[PDB]
Amino acid sequence: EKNVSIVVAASVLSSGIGINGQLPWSISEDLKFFSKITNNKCDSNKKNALIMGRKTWDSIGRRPLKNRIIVVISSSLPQDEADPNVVVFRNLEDSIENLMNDDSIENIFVCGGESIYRDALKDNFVDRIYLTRVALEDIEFDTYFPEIPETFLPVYMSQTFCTKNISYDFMIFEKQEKLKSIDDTVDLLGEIFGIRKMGNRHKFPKEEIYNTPSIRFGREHYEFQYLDLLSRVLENGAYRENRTGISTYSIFGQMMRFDMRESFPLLTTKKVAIRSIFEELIWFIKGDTNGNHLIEKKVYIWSGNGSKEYLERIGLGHREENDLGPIYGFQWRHYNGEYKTMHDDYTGVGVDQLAKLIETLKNNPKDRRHILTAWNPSALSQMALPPCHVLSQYYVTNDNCLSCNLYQRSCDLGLGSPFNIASYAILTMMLAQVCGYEPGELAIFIGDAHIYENHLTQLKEQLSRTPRPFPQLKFKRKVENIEDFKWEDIELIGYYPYPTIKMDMAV
Amino acid sequence: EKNVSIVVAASVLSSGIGINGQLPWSISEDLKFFSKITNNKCDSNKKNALIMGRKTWDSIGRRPLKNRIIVVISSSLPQDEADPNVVVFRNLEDSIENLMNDDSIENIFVCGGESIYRDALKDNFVDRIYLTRVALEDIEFDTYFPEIPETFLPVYMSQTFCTKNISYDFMIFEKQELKSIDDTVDLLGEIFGIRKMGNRHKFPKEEIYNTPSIRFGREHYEFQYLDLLSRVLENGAYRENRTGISTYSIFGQMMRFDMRESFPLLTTKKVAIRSIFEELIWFIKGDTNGNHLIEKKVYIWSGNGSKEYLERIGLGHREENDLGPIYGFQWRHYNGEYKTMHDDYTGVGVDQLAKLIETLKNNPKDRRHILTAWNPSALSQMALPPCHVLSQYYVTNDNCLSCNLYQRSCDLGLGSPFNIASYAILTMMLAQVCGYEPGELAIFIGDAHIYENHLTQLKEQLSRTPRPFPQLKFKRKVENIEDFKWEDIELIGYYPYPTIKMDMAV
Ligand SMILES: NC(=O)C1=CN([C@@H]2O[C@H](COP(=O)(O)OP(=O)(O)OC[C@H]3O[C@@H](n4cnc5c(N)ncnc54)[C@H](OP(=O)(O)O)[C@@H]3O)[C@@H](O)[C@H]2O)C=CC1
Ligand SMILES: NC(=O)C1=CN([C@@H]2O[C@H](COP(=O)(O)OP(=O)(O)OC[C@H]3O[C@@H](n4cnc5c(N)ncnc54)[C@H](OP(=O)(O)O)[C@@H]3O)[C@@H](O)[C@H]2O)C=CC1
Ligand SMILES: Nc1nc2[nH]cc(Cc3ccc(C(=O)Nc4cc(C(=O)O)ccc4CC(=O)O)cc3)c2c(=O)[nH]1
Ligand SMILES: Nc1nc2[nH]cc(Cc3ccc(C(=O)Nc4cc(C(=O)O)ccc4CC(=O)O)cc3)c2c(=O)[nH]1
Ligand SMILES: CN(Cc1cnc2nc(N)nc(N)c2n1)c1ccc(C(=O)N[C@@H](CCC(=O)O)C(=O)O)cc1
Ligand SMILES: CN(Cc1cnc2nc(N)nc(N)c2n1)c1ccc(C(=O)N[C@@H](CCC(=O)O)C(=O)O)cc1
Ligand SMILES: O=c1[nH]c(=O)n([C@H]2C[C@H](O)[C@@H](COP(=O)(O)O)O2)cc1F
Ligand SMILES: O=c1[nH]c(=O)n([C@H]2C[C@H](O)[C@@H](COP(=O)(O)O)O2)cc1F
Repeated sequence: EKNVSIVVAASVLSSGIGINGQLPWSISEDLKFFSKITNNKCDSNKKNALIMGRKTWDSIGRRPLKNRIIVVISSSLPQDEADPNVVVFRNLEDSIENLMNDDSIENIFVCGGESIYRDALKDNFVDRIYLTRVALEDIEFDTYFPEIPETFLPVYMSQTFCTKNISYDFMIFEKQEKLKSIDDTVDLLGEIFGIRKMGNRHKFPKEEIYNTPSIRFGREHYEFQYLDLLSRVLENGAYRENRTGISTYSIFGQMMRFDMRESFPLLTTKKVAIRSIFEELIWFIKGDTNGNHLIEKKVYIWSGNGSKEYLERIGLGHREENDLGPIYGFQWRHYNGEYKTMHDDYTGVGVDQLAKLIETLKNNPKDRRHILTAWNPSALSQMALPPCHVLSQYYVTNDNCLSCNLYQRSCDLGLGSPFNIASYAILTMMLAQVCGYEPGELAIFIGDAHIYENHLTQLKEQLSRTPRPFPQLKFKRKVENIEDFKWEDIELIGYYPYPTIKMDMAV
Repeated sequence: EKNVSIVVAASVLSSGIGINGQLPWSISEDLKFFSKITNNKCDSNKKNALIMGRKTWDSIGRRPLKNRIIVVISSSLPQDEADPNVVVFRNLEDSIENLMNDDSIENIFVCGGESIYRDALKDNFVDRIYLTRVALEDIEFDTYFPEIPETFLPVYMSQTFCTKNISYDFMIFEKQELKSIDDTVDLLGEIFGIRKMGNRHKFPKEEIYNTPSIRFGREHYEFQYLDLLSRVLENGAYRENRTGISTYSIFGQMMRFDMRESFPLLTTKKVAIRSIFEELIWFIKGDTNGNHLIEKKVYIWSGNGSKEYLERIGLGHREENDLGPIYGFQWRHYNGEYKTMHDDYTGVGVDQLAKLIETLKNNPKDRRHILTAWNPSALSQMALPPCHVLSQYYVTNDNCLSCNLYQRSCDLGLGSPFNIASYAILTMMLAQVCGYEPGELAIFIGDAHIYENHLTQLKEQLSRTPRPFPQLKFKRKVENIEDFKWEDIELIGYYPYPTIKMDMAV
């Protein structure tokens, strides 16, 4: 008995693997993965066997692979014994003569197109699947990878990588069949001390609220940094009241990291309105607090906090309909500026923090003070809503990459959080291009991480969806000033999300 | 064959376990731990055997323990067969008749004082040690727990618990004698070099990992700081800064601390707790006069407040130690027109700390309890921009006050141990004035760095296995938060390692 694994690279939705006798793409890093995963062995005096079909054998030029024995399944190829690195069998069952015989073969790999993939799964020969999901779906396929049967469970999902603006990840599927004393001692201490033991205040989420719970040790995909935060809130969130009529389940002190070098952290478990995120971000940068400029561009996310009824409730009945007051983008461009109304001209007033940030980022990159704040206690009472994303710090690595850290005092995990993840990712990328750097990492530190109680059935639905590789975000042109970005200048490549989920905002 | 474990509660330094035929302390949670750890079994038709010496058998009243069979080692006690829950053997060697025979016993526990402990380790009978370190050392002991032999390695260290202002933790010692996922991740790390984010956050090597045998049981929250040191030494990029001393820096790190059952004061190094407090009360009082700290023998702000340093950053018009509007001037007089350190600022600016205290008790579930120090209109007037920039506070449902701090730049050698204790005390002060209890402390860090002249020092600190945190209690209740004094603070059970000298980069 030995191991039999499948190596395959299929598209993310339709699981396409080929077209016209060749691959639908050209990803060199994926081929290197095929090389290292099929050459990985222990016994130096043994080799691995790679089973493939005839049409696949033709697609690789009918030439052997170094240090590996290729097994071709064909009904016509002559069983020539001249080449010891290439052997031909008449059927897939007989080809698996390496389990009970031929001790020179250590591991077995299946990689031979739809015919061999489907027959290897139907006849129950495969123990493990190495899947490379490619984010390409509006192209033509003629051979597909069969749907993974229910007997397999995912145990690993890598981060999203990029090659020629093509997103792809790497997954491992295992076939289900059926320290030791440290966990017991911790459980006993949790019975003695109830809430006195901090571990009992941060309980690990139950399987029923854990997204794809079979992936236990391989939660590398950074969308899990958000999905696992939802699970931790559903498990430990305290039922609390707030200024709105809608209570939340809240915990305090959480973080989540995202990579921006090889992907863009736009959630795939739900179709996120990327256009509204951008139009809000450019709305901040331009220094604008007029809420009508977003409604004029069909962006209604700031309508609730800018109605005549809401403004009179918080004591701002003297303002216009959508006069949100000095908020994000007024502390960015005119910090400590005497705010009047949304119609006045504030050019030159206040401290232009964003400009000083951009100028400092290229003139002194290793400076430890690249900070953009929005918490002005002298102007909180004039704001329609105090800042949620309060403070952000920026950092230039040695390889000329721009990372970003954000502190968020209050995080609506249902609506605001997916917006804040993408918004500050775009902002860092904008700052990276204007300063001549590359995107780095994104860390978001959260204070009051909460779920509104009317989002429970929606967020539980979102947790039932296994994530997909992140898309790519590229800029079409180089701008001279950061205020010059437009929505047409943004290209979103390879975004194949799950259907959108409607959730109401608590005003 | 079955398992043989030792259960013991010894003091933190001298490993004392008894005095005059009784325990040196009275910790009820420790007895429950002994109860649950000796009753833990699988087979319902089997019992666990507790081996003890005669003097220990007398100390527990010579009465049996429920659901367990007690084995007494004595040379005089009669081998009475009347009680089946109490059996007597003449020596510890003969007593181990439960391993290869007598299948009714599942697990074996040794817990019988110094005489049995020392012979159980000398004759090499013990597979595991359950140690309860108690932070009591200036009392009298007469029986000690023998030094743990080198064949045992720690595999678990719990958080610090508190009982009657007594700190104690729980450790597990073991005697040294997925599958395909780790390989696939390594291969991806060879294909993509620094393109894979995992390679930018490499796990620290064993040579720089504090107590590396504790792999799955790093519960003690001092590891939240020691492991941050390890991550910097592994991935820190050599970078220059405004000082002449370069650092190894990483970006985006955090560490949590408990304040309910302990106080996060580092034990791997004797931290100057008095200087931390006098600086914190100096902030609360709204003071920027750097002489008031030197008058109280606190020299931490001397480097950033000298005539030479102030002229260099363009503040030569200030007095010697006039640090300018810094911490405690943005707390009490935010956006206030700063003049000098001698002027009267009563009533000017926005008093954030006062508004914070009033909001914490009048509206605890409010999500806006924020105390900021980053004022871009006054950065040029400051002798040093704020490192601990923003802090947020949170009132739990059980009336506990937690704290979140964002720190833009963190000197892990000097500033970090100060910032951990400083914001812990501040949260406790806010908790008493508002009528709550201390909760949790989370510190989010931007530029977490180590100065290159701290390398041999911090590597020395990583060689020390941590000890349970001390306790911090206030002797009296104050009416206003500014009224705290150093005499009002009682530090209980602080037994740290010797201090480590490190120079500050000006
Ligand atoms: N993305 C990826 O990971 C991979 C993609 N591909 C792509 O898939 C395409 C090729 O795959 P595909 O079209 O399905 O053809 P196959 O690679 O599956 O090969 C099929 C051939 O194998 C022989 N064969 C298959 N089944 C049997 C059987 N039950 N008994 C005897 N002989 C059998 C036959 O050869 P004969 O004519 O001699 O009878 C048959 O024509 C290409 O585009 C290729 O690039 C291929 C491998 C991997
Ligand atoms: N903190 C903790 O976890 C614990 C603390 N303790 C404390 O320790 C103290 C008691 O320990 P200690 O003073 O060392 O006494 P012991 O509990 O170790 O008991 C010793 C007695 O056991 C018998 N005995 C010991 N060794 C042998 C041997 N090799 N052969 C035959 N008989 C033997 C002898 O009794 P005999 O005279 O009959 O021959 C001896 O006097 C108490 O204060 C107790 O409270 C005890 C247990 C746990
Ligand atoms: N309580 C509270 N008050 C707040 N005031 C201001 C904000 C910011 C904000 C306000 C509204 C939204 C919003 O509707 N988003 C949205 C989310 C999803 C989804 O992600 O499922 C899908 C579609 C949309 C709308 C669209 O279609 O564009 C997002 C962000 C805010 C908040 O989030 N919560
Ligand atoms: N670069 C830089 N600039 C900064 N400006 C202001 C600070 C705050 C600060 C300034 C100085 C210290 C300091 O000397 N601490 C200290 C540490 C140990 C030890 O823990 O081994 C032992 C003794 C002491 C002194 C004592 O004896 O009290 C601590 C904190 C700061 C900084 O830390 N770094
Ligand atoms: C059967 N086949 C089609 C093909 C293409 N991409 C895939 N990608 C994946 N993830 N899995 C597969 N089974 C797979 N198969 C192959 C097999 C080997 C090579 C190949 O050229 N292998 C060289 C790769 C050289 C390299 O660039 O380092 C090797 O050393 O094995 C190409 C296509
Ligand atoms: C031998 N001995 C001394 C003693 C005291 N503290 C210790 N503490 C530790 N960590 N380990 C020991 N071996 C230990 N031994 C004992 C043993 C049992 C009880 C005892 O009363 N046990 C009850 C405890 C009841 C409880 O409070 O729940 C039980 O159910 O086991 C007291 C002292
Ligand atoms: O960017 C935002 N992110 C966010 O999470 N919220 C949510 C958090 C919370 O539900 C509400 C803020 O109300 P409060 O100040 O009371 O926490 O808005 C709002 C934003 F504008
Ligand atoms: O409370 C403090 N914590 C801290 O870590 N520093 C260190 C961080 C850094 O080593 C230096 C500030 O230099 P910079 O302004 O370049 O960050 O002070 C200073 C404090 F006052």
